[PDB]
Amino acid sequence: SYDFDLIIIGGGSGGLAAAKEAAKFDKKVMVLDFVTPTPLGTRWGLGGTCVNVGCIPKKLMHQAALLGQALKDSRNYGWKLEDTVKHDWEKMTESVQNHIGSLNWGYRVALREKKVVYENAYGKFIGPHKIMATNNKGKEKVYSAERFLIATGERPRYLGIPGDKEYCISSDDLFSLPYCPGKTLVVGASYVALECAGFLAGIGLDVTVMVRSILLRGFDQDMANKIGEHMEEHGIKFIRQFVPTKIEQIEAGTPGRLKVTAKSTNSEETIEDEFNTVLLAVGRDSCTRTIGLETVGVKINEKTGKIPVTDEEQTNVPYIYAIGDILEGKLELTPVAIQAGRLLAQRLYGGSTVKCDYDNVPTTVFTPLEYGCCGLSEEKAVEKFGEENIEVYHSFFWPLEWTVPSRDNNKCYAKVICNLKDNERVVGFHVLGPNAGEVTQGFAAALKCGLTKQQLDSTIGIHPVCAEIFTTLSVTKRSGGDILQSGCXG
Amino acid sequence: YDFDLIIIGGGSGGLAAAKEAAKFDKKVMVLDFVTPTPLGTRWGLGGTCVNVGCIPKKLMHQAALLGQALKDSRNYGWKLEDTVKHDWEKMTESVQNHIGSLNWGYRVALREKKVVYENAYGKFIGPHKIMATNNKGKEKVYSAERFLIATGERPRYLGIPGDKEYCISSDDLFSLPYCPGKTLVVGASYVALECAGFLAGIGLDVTVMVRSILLRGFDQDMANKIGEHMEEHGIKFIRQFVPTKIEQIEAGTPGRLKVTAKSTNSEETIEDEFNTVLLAVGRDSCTRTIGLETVGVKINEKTGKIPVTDEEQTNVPYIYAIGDILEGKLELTPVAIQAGRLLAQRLYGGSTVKCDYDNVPTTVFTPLEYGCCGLSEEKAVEKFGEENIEVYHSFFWPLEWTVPSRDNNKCYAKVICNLKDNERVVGFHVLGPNAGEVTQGFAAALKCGLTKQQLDSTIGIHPVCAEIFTTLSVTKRSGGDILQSGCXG
Ligand SMILES: Cc1cc2nc3c(=O)[nH]c(=O)nc-3n(C[C@H](O)[C@H](O)[C@H](O)COP(=O)(O)OP(=O)(O)OC[C@H]3O[C@@H](n4cnc5c(N)ncnc54)[C@H](O)[C@@H]3O)c2cc1C
Ligand SMILES: Cc1cc2nc3c(=O)[nH]c(=O)nc-3n(C[C@H](O)[C@H](O)[C@H](O)COP(=O)(O)OP(=O)(O)OC[C@H]3O[C@@H](n4cnc5c(N)ncnc54)[C@H](O)[C@@H]3O)c2cc1C
Repeated sequence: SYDFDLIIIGGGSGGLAAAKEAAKFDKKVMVLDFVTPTPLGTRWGLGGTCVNVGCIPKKLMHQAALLGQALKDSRNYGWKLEDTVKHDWEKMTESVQNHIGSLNWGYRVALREKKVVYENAYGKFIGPHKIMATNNKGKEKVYSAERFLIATGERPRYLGIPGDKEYCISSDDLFSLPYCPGKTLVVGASYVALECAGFLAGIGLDVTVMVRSILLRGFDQDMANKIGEHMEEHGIKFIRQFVPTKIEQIEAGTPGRLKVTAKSTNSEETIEDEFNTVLLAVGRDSCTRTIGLETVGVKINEKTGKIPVTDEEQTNVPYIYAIGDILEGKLELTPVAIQAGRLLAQRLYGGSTVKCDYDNVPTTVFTPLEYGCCGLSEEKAVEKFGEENIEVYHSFFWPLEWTVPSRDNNKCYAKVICNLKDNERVVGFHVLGPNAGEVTQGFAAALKCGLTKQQLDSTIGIHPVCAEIFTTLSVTKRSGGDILQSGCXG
Repeated sequence: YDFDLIIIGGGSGGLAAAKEAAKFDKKVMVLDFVTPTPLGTRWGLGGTCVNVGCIPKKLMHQAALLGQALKDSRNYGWKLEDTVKHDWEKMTESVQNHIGSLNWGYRVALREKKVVYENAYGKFIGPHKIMATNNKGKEKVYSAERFLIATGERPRYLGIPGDKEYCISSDDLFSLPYCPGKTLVVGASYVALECAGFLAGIGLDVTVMVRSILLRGFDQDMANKIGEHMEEHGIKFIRQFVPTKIEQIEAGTPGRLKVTAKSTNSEETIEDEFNTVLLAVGRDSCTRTIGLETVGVKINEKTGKIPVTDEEQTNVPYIYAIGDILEGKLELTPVAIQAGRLLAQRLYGGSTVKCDYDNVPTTVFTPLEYGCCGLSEEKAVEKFGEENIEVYHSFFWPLEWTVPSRDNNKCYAKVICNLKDNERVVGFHVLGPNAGEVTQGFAAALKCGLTKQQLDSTIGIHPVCAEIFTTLSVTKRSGGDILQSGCXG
């Protein structure tokens, strides 16, 4: 029998995690990674989406925006800054790439050290236990394995409209853009769309977001709106209820000049403006189509493209497994994939019975004002637990760090969502403020311990720190009490 | 009487209890008075945290950080010129401007909630009777059914000469009318290192004189790492020395002073000269001269603390004590607020809810910040028995530093687990940026008796410093390498 115990299709966050984990148990392991180029032909190394065109470059470019904010603040803390400092897109994306690059090389090294076989090729199933590896130039080799991990993730979706593929960029492209994007239209309004609009605007560019329906579908809608309001108040332009119909090159250039024409969601009306870059951040389809799943009979959701999967990450075909984003009804987040992948390797070759817990996974939208949250949204706790069974403690706050710069009072906002039928279990947690990620993490662990509101209250705050607001959340939404206004002192 | 309740001290605990008691419609009075420092410094309503503690300390910390932030911004593409300079006066001006609005916020808040504010020193004269010596000297005599002693502490000096007339405390630093210049900081707990940290961080020549160990009371390994970090980023350390005398070599703003220090064990002597000497060497409670004899409140004579029931009651049943002046408690603001707020609940609202002093999270705001909650490594060994303790720990590198390309493998996290208890995380520690924000949540997680296997089942947030705690697999006992790093493996 076979060439490897395990072949992982995809060298992503989930891929490399399972890969690197399976190696502790001394087994023949192979990773296939291959970066199918974007429309305008962009490439990148081992590491997957987070490393190359996701969290890593996105956070870094976020930080670049924050740091501009930081420079503005420094005046009032006594730093003799000259009047305005300017931003250099090239210098920035260069450092980002320099870090991405070392991550790429880090993983290629890490695989070698753990003795995993790396093959930079496209994996396509050809028959039971048999995969074809089409390498970069065209040559194919055929490999076999006892088990398989499908960990191929997704890629940005385009609109069904013309001009979009040849003239627009996706998340995949922005992060290595060889020129300042200039005036930008970002189309779509979930984490990627707003995050990107947020940092582009933050480094000084003229940015507009074109919203089809609601902001951040799926996330607590009140929080979403506050994020939107914040973004608008800090110089991001919003075009509400419009979809683009065509993108046409009015010039070539780096950046070019493009013309976007958009129809209304309900009226008949038409708008035209012209931008330097159009960012299409409008969802992502799974790479499950062209991996030759037919030839081994893995069932996939035909409509969505996701792979349904047992609570053990097993596909309908018993030797084949799926990990990460391509899974159905899961969270498409990196730490999830890593965990899932790492724990799957435990089960297979280490005899752990520990499953992957997909419940109450914390997330953070890295909008200019960051939004971190964990558990259920207000509407969903109402839906799940019955309206007047839900109690919501909430409040605004002002990071001490902003007082001296004297800006943005009463913009930061925290709330816990509590289940009255359950000892006020904090079944929902939300915070809109700086370092939202850091704040949330702890409480997510606290949620895994089934935290109750009265336990939260018995926990003493840390002062002066943003997260302490959660220790003293006394005003309920139901109670109607004023939460503004403020004061500071009372 | 005249009042249901008189709160002696308008501090964190004071104003908290005061503002809380007001909901229950009672005649309340706050006496606050700021007894001036040796060199005669004053401030408004709000207490230590507001005027000469957390508020101005964090702000000045932030100023330091922002300098770091400017340095970093170059590699993120900001066309900074080569070096930006700092202006002490412009800084301490903004800080005061904020402190000022806080003063004039609490004064309003008391008025709105209808509490009576009297800016006067409170001294007990007999049962249910207090004397209020106002600022100019006139006294009035008030009465109340109950009393809250909420007087907090003040910086202690060394028993040596020159120190009162030539040195500054925490109390003075935060309104210093001139750039402190080259500084010696004496002492090595939160105040000493925090201050040394931000002073150096805004560009000054800073030396810390350590008597024994760093941060006595806090996990000593973390303390040392804090020390190492501070030294690696340009803070000078004089280990095992106490100053014997401080003598003015000049008057000036800043002056020029000569510090002479003896060794902890050897006979040796050192001399240097600094512009400012910051004495951060403990604080004594203001329990002495509040006329406690005249109402017979027992105080620990040795320490000055007020022993108190699990309900913040002193031995005298109508008299209560809140916050820092309490014996065997934490001297932290949120604690005093909570204690005070909850005491007012019991008295006038019939809540039976006590104040939980267990596993109060704290944060040392040293340049590399240190947050922690629960037991230290030595104390969990001591309390729970050496080989019953398992420690999962690891270094990390905030993504934010990779581009500026600095300070890999400096940030460090550990949980302390009790093997006799399902690996209860009875100890939590993190050295890294935004430590405060990181810790808070986990403190709540500890109050829920978090176990290591629950921590593990919790998914991380990426890329975020705090996620390190979700994946702490290497044990200290196991001996595994935690350096080195990589990033990718
Ligand atoms: C702009 C952006 C920002 C994001 N921000 C965050 C964030 O802040 N925090 C967070 O937790 N998550 C974030 N995410 C989501 C995150 O990228 C994913 O959750 C994560 O990368 C998924 O890992 P994976 O292994 O499932 O898929 P991927 O990481 O995408 O791994 C799949 C890899 O395999 C390759 N491949 C595909 N088909 C084949 C094949 N047939 N043969 C060989 N190789 C193949 C792919 O090209 C890719 O390299 C972000 C995503 C984007 C796009
Ligand atoms: C430099 C420094 C940094 C600190 N940083 C932090 C931090 O980051 N986080 C944190 O949680 N804690 C911090 N603290 C500790 C914090 O200051 C205390 O925990 C908190 O202020 C105590 O509140 P309190 O009401 O107990 O005392 P205080 O706030 O001191 O209140 C006492 C008030 O009453 C006045 N008074 C005294 N005697 C009388 C009298 N007889 N009559 C009338 N008035 C009187 C005092 O002058 C003072 O105004 C810091 C302290 C210092 C010095």
